[PDB]
Amino acid sequence: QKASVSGPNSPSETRRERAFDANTMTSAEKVLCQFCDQDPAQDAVKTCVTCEVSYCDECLKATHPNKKPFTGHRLIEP
Ligand SMILES: [Zn+2]
Ligand SMILES: [Zn+2]
Repeated sequence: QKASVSGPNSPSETRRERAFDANTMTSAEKVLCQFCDQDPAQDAVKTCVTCEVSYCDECLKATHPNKKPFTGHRLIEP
């Protein structure tokens, strides 16, 4: 002899964290991919000196379609 109801409490105790500071050295940021247009864009982990512009991976994949190891364009000198 007892009662039992379904659908217990569920208080949304979730939180977030947003920020928008200037360009500062923290760990892994670097310049933003100019070709990107995500807004925010994707970090540019590449830089083609010949193109004179810094790009990311994805972009580099479309713009610089290389099948490795590096038979495509050029990058930051050694
Ligand atoms: Zn990009
Ligand atoms: Zn290039």
